[PDB]
Amino acid sequence: TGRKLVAQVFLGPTYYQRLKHLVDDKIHARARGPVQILTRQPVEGRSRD
DNA sequence: CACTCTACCGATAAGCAGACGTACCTCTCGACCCTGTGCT
Repeated sequence: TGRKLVAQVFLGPTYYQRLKHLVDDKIHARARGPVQILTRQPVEGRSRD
């Protein structure tokens, strides 16, 4: 709205860090796929479905 | 028929050992030996 905020903001430069935790590295979904040979249950791990 | 010395099955603890330990998730990195015996 271009309107002047009622509160005054604490604004300034701050040193931030990008961390090795990226959402796309973590997002995982399984419907069906590989199973363990012995127990025949879904295998472990995002990387292996 | 008053005694006190050993037999008992009891209980006592005793030291023993053996037995247990949040959840779910991501990734990387490394994985026998020793000696008989035929080959050439």
